[PDB]
Amino acid sequence: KGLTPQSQDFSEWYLEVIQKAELADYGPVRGTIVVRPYGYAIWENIQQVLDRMFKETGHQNAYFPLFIPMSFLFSPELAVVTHAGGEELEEPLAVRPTSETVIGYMWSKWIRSWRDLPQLLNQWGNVVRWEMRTRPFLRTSEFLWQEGHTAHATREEAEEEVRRMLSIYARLAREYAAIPVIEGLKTEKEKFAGAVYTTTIEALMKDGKALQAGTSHYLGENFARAFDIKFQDRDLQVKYVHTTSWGLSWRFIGAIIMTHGDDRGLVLPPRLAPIQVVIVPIYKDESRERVLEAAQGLRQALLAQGLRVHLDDRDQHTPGYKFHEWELKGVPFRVELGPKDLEGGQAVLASRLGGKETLPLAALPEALPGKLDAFHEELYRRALAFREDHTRKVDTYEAFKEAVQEGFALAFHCGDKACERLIQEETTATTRCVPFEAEPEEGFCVRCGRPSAYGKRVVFAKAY
Amino acid sequence: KGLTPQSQDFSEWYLEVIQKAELADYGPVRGTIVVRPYGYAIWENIQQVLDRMFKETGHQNAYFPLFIPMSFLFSPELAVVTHAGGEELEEPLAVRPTSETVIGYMWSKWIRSWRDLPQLLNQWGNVVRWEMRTRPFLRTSEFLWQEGHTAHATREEAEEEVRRMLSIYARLAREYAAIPVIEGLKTEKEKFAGAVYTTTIEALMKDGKALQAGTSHYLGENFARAFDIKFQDRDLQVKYVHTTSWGLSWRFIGAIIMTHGDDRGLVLPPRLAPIQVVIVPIYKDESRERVLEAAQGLRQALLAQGLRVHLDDRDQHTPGYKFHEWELKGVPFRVELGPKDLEGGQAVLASRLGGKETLPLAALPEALPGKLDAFHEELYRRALAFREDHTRKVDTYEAFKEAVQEGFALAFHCGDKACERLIQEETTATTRCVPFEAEPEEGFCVRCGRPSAYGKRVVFAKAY
Ligand SMILES: [Zn+2]
Ligand SMILES: [Zn+2]
Repeated sequence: KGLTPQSQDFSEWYLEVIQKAELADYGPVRGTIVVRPYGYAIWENIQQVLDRMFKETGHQNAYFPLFIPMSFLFSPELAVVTHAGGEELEEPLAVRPTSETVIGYMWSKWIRSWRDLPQLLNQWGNVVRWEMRTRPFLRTSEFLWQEGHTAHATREEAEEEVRRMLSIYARLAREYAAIPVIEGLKTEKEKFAGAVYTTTIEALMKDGKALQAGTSHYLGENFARAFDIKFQDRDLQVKYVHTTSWGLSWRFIGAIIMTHGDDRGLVLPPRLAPIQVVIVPIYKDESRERVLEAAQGLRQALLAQGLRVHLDDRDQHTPGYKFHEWELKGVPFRVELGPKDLEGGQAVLASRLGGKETLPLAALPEALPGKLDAFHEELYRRALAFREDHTRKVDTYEAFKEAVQEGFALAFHCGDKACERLIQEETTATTRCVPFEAEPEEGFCVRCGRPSAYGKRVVFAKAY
Repeated sequence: KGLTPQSQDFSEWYLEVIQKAELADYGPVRGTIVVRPYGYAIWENIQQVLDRMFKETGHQNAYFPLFIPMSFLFSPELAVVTHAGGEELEEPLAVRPTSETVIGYMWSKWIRSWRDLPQLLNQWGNVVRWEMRTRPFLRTSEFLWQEGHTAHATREEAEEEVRRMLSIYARLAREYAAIPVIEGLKTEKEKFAGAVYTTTIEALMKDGKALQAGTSHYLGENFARAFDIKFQDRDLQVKYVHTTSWGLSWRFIGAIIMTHGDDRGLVLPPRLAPIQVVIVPIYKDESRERVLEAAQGLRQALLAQGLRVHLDDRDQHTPGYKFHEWELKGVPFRVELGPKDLEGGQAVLASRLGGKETLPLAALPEALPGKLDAFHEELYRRALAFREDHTRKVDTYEAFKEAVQEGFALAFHCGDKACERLIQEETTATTRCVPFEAEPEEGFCVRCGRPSAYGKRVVFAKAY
């Protein structure tokens, strides 16, 4: 049964492609998924890219415990261990929803003077925050992610870190996933309760809904006061540190799926694709030797170019099967190398985006790199256009209701939480972010008509 | 004050070095630890090396859920979740002690014919096996590791996979950690219960006790039958798959500490050491510019050589302090770069293995790589010498009791589980493995006297 078209039922389309492209599958325990190889490889590329960016910026990876003192934290989001070692634990243990509490404790003892700062920490791994609504890569009790935490001697240095990390996520989205995003502040209502403020990158999925792709919080001294994290400054005065926190999960994979995916399956951005180019040799007993030899030569030639190429010479499947599979899995480029074309020293180069062409094998190594970039460029261009066509300035609550039905709605807002929640209660739409950079404007709240706040229009939308 | 000497109290020396070298610290939960950046970096290196080796052999990474249905398995080793989402669960969940059961379940559905074979999976991550003791990188309820799982169409292909992965573990040990190991089979008593047989690599620590560094099991059809994992072969006949299993945890880090460490602290193998060379610039105000410029020049030159070099320009610590820290942390080489020697175009190269030599700065970059290799070779050589000195062939149960007090005891054994458990109850020593490459010998059980089995002497020792 072919893939349900996006125009017919996006939600179902989403669930089916994750299944058909073999990204994930449902685990025995309700609410849990099994991330398959192909899907995991996408997460690995995302991790490698972020890790380099984190490292170049001084952060270091560490590993805080999976089990957290219940005393240090009953709460619906927690999965609690009550039995272990063949007995009831006098002290039940919570599975970490995040490592912040343990981090705060360790920082309390590790940080003593300005010499101990900054503290630039990151951790890759799983966390658990119980969820009733199951949905692959979007909402699951357990998921993988990366959460960073930093401590600084001054406020300035911390706020700079906050933006530094958000820009890293924005770069990941733009330069690597070709996903357009808006950088800005969450409103008081939408921010993390414990942060002075929360910055975010908001993306628009092909179904017109918004998805938060990354977050970076400025915690001020809130976290430091809570865990008694202080240091002796150069002026001998004892002060609390200024901290930040930022995370990005495999929800990003969902963002990639719903941003570039089409009715034929996945379309992965070249710079995060586990396989940028797949070679599918076609032959018969007679032409086996010649074809595979040429297929392998091309494989090496592409590897030498630093490209992630895969030679699918599997005997357990037919060419028709392979082509269909690699299409579903969104491989940017496919190379059909058959006996006939091979005589002419050529092969067929197909683009997941559409179109094919016969070219000489020798020219392929030198051309693919530029083509991959072009492929990336096209994905971004198309995504930008979609966003443009699905973003609308609104001055009336009537036009607002129409706008949040198709995508982004740029509207004035009074800045009142109550007015903001009312809009959500009536339209289900939420404020996604007050962008850092946008046309400066002054007006009146799209809902209550009172003077507009923020000095610009706020981005609203129905969100994931 | 120094570290408790190894000969004074090995165990206390162990805990102290981990603490002092900042490999790990203690978390709020009695039993949970925190792996610091320097300690984590070692694991990251082990992971990269193993990952490359698994990848080149066709394996692929995946991610199975943390929680497993209790029905798939309260055994004291298990940590059980009975409360989640603010409510008490009807079906108690187990935190994975291994993903084997969920993998078996998924394979049951994914595997249908020969086209789905072979299955070559691996997973990096945490698992939990309750431990009352708490020794970082040796015995902890929660730990990180890698566990591989494969499904094959034939017994021959499965058994080959088993030895392929053991050899990979042996290569990591020998070629990367400079840790000598003995490859062999576990006895029936020591093998994994659900396995036809268990292979392993056994290392000897500096305290004369043996340590299982890694294992690879041939599960035959036991696993397939238990989880109903079968396939339609080319001959249209439905058959059970043959599976293998293999794992290696950061316990491997403890092996490194106890194999090469000394009274001065850690001694990291060059090929796994986060920092292979550390540059310590010594200077004054009038020579600060010249030195640092020379240091940075050497830094770059070494990086250009592909070496993991670190420049410790921290001006808040005396050169002595630095020398001590990098020695404690086991950095292979330390370059002392000062005013006087620099004028001569030279610097002092200090080896963690002992000794110094003044060499021309210009020749260093080209020489270090080869020196690191010799350093590695020396580490291995010493460990081999140690093993030879702590290994002894015994023909009497008297000589056996002496040998297993110092290290390895090469004795004949009848092969009876009963006799084997007796030797353990009487000496605490266990069989480590029946070595693959062991001189063929026939004799009589070192304890009961009955005719010897295995056609060779069995390795015995007190073990971790
Ligand atoms: Zn209003
Ligand atoms: Zn016996």
